[PDB]
Amino acid sequence: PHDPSFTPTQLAARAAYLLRGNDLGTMTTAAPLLYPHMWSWDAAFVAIGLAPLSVERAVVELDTLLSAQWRNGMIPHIVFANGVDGYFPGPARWATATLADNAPRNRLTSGITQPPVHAIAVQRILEHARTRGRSTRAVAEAFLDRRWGDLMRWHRWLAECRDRNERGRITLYHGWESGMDNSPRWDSAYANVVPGKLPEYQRADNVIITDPSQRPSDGEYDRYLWLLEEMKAVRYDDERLPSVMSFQVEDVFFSAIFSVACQVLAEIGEDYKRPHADVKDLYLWAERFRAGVVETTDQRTGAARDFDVLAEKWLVTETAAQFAPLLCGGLPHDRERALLKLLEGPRFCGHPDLKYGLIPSTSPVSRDFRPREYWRGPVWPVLTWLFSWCFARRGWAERARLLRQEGLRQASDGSFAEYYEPFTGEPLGSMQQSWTAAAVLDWLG
Amino acid sequence: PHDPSFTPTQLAARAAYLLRGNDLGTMTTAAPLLYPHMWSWDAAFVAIGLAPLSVERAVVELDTLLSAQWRNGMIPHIVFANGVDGYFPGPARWATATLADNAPRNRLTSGITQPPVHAIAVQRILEHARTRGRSTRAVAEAFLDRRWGDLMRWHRWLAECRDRNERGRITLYHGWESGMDNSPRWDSAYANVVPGKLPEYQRADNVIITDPSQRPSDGEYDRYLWLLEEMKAVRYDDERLPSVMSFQVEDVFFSAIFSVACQVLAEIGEDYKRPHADVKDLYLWAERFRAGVVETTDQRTGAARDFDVLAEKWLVTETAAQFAPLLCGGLPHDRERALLKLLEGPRFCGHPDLKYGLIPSTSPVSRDFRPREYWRGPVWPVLTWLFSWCFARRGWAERARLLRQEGLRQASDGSFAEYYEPFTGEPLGSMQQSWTAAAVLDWLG
Amino acid sequence: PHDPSFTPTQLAARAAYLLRGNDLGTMTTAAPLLYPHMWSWDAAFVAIGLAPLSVERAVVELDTLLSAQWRNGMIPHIVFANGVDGYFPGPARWATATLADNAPRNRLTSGITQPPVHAIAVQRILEHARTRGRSTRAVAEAFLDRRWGDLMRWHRWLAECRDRNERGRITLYHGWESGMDNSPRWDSAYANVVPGKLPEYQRADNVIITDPSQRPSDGEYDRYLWLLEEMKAVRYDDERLPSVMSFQVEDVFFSAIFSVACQVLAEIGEDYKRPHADVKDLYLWAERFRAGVVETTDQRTGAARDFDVLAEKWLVTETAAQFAPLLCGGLPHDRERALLKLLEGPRFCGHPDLKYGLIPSTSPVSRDFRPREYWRGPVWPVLTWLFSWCFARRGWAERARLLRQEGLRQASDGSFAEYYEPFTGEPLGSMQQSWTAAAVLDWLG
Amino acid sequence: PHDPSFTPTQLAARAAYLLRGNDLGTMTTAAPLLYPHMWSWDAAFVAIGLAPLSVERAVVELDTLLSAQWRNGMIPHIVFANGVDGYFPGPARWATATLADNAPRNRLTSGITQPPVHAIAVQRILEHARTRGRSTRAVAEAFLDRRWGDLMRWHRWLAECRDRNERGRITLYHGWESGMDNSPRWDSAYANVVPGKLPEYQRADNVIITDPSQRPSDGEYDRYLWLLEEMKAVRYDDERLPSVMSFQVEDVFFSAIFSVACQVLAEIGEDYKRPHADVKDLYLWAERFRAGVVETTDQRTGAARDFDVLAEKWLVTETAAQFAPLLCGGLPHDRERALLKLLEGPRFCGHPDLKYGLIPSTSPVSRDFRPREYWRGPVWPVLTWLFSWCFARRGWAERARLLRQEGLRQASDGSFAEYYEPFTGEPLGSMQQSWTAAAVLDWLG
Repeated sequence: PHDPSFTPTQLAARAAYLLRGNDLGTMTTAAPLLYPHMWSWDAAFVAIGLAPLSVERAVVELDTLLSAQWRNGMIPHIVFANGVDGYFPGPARWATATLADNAPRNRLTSGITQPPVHAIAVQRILEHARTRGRSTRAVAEAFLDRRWGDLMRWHRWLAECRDRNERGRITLYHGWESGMDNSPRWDSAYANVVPGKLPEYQRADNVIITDPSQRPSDGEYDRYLWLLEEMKAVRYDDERLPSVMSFQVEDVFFSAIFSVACQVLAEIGEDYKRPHADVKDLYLWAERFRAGVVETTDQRTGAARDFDVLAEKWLVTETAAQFAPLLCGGLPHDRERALLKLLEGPRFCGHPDLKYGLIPSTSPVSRDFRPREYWRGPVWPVLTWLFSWCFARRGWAERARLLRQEGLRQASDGSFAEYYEPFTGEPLGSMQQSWTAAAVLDWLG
Repeated sequence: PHDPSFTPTQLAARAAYLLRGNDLGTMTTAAPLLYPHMWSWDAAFVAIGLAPLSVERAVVELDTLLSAQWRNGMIPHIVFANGVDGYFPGPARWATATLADNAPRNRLTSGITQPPVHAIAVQRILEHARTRGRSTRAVAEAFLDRRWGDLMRWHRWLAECRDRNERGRITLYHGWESGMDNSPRWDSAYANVVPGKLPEYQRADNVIITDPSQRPSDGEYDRYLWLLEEMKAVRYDDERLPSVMSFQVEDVFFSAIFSVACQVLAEIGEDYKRPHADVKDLYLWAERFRAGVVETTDQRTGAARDFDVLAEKWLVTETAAQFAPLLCGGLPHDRERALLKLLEGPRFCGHPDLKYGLIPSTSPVSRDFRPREYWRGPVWPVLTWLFSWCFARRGWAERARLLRQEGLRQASDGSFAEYYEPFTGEPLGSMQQSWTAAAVLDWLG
Repeated sequence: PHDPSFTPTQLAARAAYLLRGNDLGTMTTAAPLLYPHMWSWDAAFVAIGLAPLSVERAVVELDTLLSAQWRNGMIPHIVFANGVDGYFPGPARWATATLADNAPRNRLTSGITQPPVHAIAVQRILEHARTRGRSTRAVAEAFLDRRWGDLMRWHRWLAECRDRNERGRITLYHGWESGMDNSPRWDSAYANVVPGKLPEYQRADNVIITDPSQRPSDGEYDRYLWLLEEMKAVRYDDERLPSVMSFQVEDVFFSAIFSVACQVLAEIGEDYKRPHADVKDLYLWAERFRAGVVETTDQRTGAARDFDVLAEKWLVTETAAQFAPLLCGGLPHDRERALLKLLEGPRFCGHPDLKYGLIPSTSPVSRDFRPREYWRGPVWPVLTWLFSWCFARRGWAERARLLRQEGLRQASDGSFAEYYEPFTGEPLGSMQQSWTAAAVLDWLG
Repeated sequence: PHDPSFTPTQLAARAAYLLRGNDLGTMTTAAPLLYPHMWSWDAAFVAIGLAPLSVERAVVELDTLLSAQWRNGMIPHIVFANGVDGYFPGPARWATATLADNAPRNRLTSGITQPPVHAIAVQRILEHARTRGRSTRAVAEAFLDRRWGDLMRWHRWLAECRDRNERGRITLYHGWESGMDNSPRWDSAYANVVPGKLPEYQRADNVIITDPSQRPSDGEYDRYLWLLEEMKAVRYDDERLPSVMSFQVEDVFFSAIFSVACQVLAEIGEDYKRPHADVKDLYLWAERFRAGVVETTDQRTGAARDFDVLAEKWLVTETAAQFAPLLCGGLPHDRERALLKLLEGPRFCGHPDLKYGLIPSTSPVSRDFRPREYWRGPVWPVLTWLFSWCFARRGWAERARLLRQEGLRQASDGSFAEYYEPFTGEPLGSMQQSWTAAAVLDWLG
């Protein structure tokens, strides 16, 4: 009672206990009840969390996700578990099995995508496997043999179909594809989404998380579900989405993640003697999306802007996505120093009221800030992990260390919360969130 | 490859991952394949290993075991999982559901018992729960309310039915009840077991562990299975076993564990205001079995002897069971110093060829020693844990620390082996043995 | 900023750095400025803290202390550093070199004693040395050869000269001898000390600790210095002190430490083949002082009382010394359970306002409690260490572990404070106190 | 006995204990007896090791070194301790106090230089200080105010006086200036050093390290001492050395360290608002020396070569200095991949007989390899630390982590050896070497 925190070994043990408890067999749910299916960028982080425990099972997680990849290369953001209820929109609402020519056979999936963090998970699996000896290296190398082509098709689909004009930024047709559902980034684009006759429905998410301050509103869900109707009406056809979708944004954070993932996968390709044409393409996309991210940036602070394709307007908001260029590099030296000063100062990690020195999803000084409300304020362990790993890859060893130290202190309550209140540290969202346990497992070493 | 060992956090994580992987829902198998059911003293150690992870689930493990308790108080040594094959002798061979008047309804179990380590697990659960706050203490205290009477009936059955002459030692009717199946302790008693017409059978254990040097022989299994026929013939009736069983031994290690468990449970009873008559009975049995253990001891070395009830002979062997009096106390000061010198010297932990400073199941200098063969030599993590915990309770803080340190070094390969070769450290028996993971989880803290 | 605490490795490093920094060469000061000499109790703890760093230097610390032993066996509580001032009363005020027939040659010392924790340090040195191999064992064994007789003379002087009536309690002639200078324990005895013509003096301690709330009062110092005058008047003659001293108390905490120390030293004597007559005397004294401690205890609560020899009155106070019997054993079962309830309850470790679950030097509910004032309330790491070590020796592994855990949490600020405010955790007294660093070093392992 | 290794907390404690024990007051000796003075490179590492213990004392170490800076900016490689003998060549042999116009007043020093690792120490001090709060930041900032000009003069002297032709490489006039005294790197240049009438001398180093296999030969010492005679003949005059010195080499490893140090110091200059002209000069030198290092490299393997200025010949050897470009960056992508293959392959860290996955000072497959002989083969913790820190700065987090992990495993014997035998792990050179303790302290965090 005097201190409810766990020791590092207790916390590592509890994190692994959680991850195995969320394992259905060949896929791990993103949470026990709120997200009782496989999500795409959660599955990448689950593979990272499993890599210290079982390289074999980490590989199985990515194999299961890639078995659900669409014919055109798209990795969908949900792979539904057989016979599992409690989540809306479920398979019947997406109707991809009926409508989508490119949907997989004998997997049920959603019809939209999510960020390409998967190459980062492959790198972590390979790094663990190389420390474990010959039969474990064999498992990881066989996975590359089996799935290199699928990973290439995934990156190629993003580069060719969501960057049709070769601008070096990824277009999204749903805010859910950003992974930051209700981020202030998307409010002005969502204001221009006007539902027609929306088939009636009842939410499931707020039966599980009943505190309305922690989840998006009914009005937001109506817009989320209407965008599904627009996609269904064109049978999820990539060629038709630009003509019909009421939501078309370039997501600069997704773009920077893609730049990093292309560079990571290219290095893997060189190391494991994959086809040279693939490696060349990966390095070309890495630089294209780095340049595309940098082109969005504020001339004074270096902050990255999203772009509303329909309104033809830069989207200026004060969220963690502004720090996209720190992930992929490319800023002039002087502007990157400015951007780091913004990150470390009183609008973000240096805000005086924060319990931990961590990055809030929205700046506490922004008028959009809401300290409990999903992506409008709370501190997300998954983002702490991504920033710390990317910062270490920039060579910023001490910055990465500080994020990991603060992230472990926050996570030491053992709640493995989805997100945390930035001022009080109260755990929010789902407890026992898989990618929060995965962050801890990767950090503790 | 240069060092295949895991860090403490990696090892804690892997141990917890294992324990959750062996969880069928409400019972944890003793191993994945070799022991694919609940065993009684493994279940106690599983509860100890779960206590740092989930006090609720640790309590469930003991509830499941106690739901299989026999009408007369006996906790049987196996609770079979529904529909699970691969282990022999299974429920059909025991026939307790058909034959045994005292067997439980709607659980399938074996018809023999195992050591009463369960009170130790209850103590560890209570100690964890008191560090975790009010609702967790409530869970552990509700378990006491629900199961105190069952635990008393278990201890009472041992004291009244397996110590009918109030000698302060527990009589066994099968070597499997000692937990040390093929220990040299039992060879001379087993030589006086002569099977009649033994119904034919085929072993399952050595389909999984195929190296014949690691498991008991066919001849030993024939005697193990014949004792079952003798029990079935009298329908497992406690009153008839002395008249018919070809194997009747007083087990001094089981007796010392019972002395400790009675003292532990009595202290729990005082702390949680259980009935005074129960606490009195528990302290009386604690002293009775302490005295019964001491009465067996060698006048020079203090080593404890088992007793063959049929032959009316002391059984003098050089195994770890000799150190029974160190667990429960009671030796005169000079003889306990002698016994510690035997433990620490070249016949046991001080043997010059041992890889780790740990207690071999049989002395390496004994003619009975076999370095691979189950209880005839190998080092068992479960015994390391029991000795270390009991030594700490004696006040021997440094001795307990040394066993824990050496036990963690041995376990750092992450195999969670059932037992280890004493000279090479090669993992033997089943890998991913639940009570080895539980030892590690309890130690690492 | 966000977390001013140190990691275990940083804290262990800083603790060792401190201890080496307070080393004058062959003696370690108790603190850098407040206590710029060798104190007897502190030197034993310093040796414990040095044992994980250098067995050789740990031995040197005890050799230096024992080289200052008086001719009659008394270990004096201060061994002054050559040429060092800044402490009062210094050697000119004691005048033991000119007056005390039993004072050592070529060392300046005080003329009173302090608790015999030294045997505990010898045990910790031996335990470390046995893990370090042959050459290091040889160092520790040579120390035993060289100093066993001096240790016997120390224990024999306490037993024969400070327990002249064989009551099994140690008589003190100065509250400084208790180690707890201004403890409420001694108030009613000090109330009967009426100074005569007291040679003038200026305090030095409160030039260093200037906050008057943290140190004894001027009136208290006048009594401390008056007792020195009474001892000087009879030339520190043991046979004359009972006739002249205005302060004569039996210290039950000192008595319990002596019981423990005799038992510890007797076990060392058996293990290292010291003379049987010495070992027998040590076991006799251990039992005599265990019994003397038990004789002081309240028959309901077990709380131990001091005794005012002049007033022939039990001293009933609410301080940590009440728990003396927990250190040495001997209480009836029911009485010890009651005393443990008192320790863990709302008058001591369970008090709801304490920052840490640690033992305050005076109960916060006592009218005598002062949260800043030396031994009248603050939490002392040296006592946390002594209780935790003695509790582990009793077999109370979890109680010992909780004290160590809370003590490390309190110490993680790296101040190595002499004592801490019980509610706020503010560091008080001298910073960089050697026995606080020593406790941390021994704990972290 | 069974495991002579220390735990992380024990090792950190012992490392700090060592560093304080080698402290003379305001300077730390490089080792207790072999190197009983302040060395320049070692003093930077000592400051790194002191930074987690005391930012104030870490600053003092660099202040003492910089107080011995020559008038022209040169930091000499030895600052002698007052009155200390036991080292040769001592100050009487150098005669810099009488001959060297640029030598400092009130400090005795050598007359040659050593690598500019000092900026790296300043960065580590600042990083620690920023985690410690206001008063500690003020200490580190006051040091920057006081010493920024001296650090600039040090870098400017290297850039202008040891790179007179603006080739981006540092010229050495003594192999002692490289830090790698008997490296195979310098053999062909030393072969052209023919001593004249050399004033007689007796070595002191091999009175302390008596094993001749671990130290340079007598013939090598004659060349080392002859070079001193040549420098003394021209009164250590910078402008005259090119005309007279028989040894003139461009040291690519020293050059790469200088590039890194300039970049590090430039970033500090920006963060702490130092003059823009200084920051610009630092970035210019960082690029100049990065380019000079790259110009030495094999166009297939990336391996860096030294250059013999007198012979006008690239020096092709198989030592750890070949990996200079990995420290500073600048290689084309394909060439750096080749150089990393060389580092990780069977000629260096991948050699199958190495006990640890660490960088030997000379390749074990080189005909020059000698496994015991100083820089001709052994593994040096100081280099492990420098490579791991520079690798982390490159963004190679896992490579840096593997070096730290293996370095800690090697160091866990607690010898703090100067270097280790690459196959057996035997500690060699001086024990209690300060920069080995410093590496351990920085690593353990």
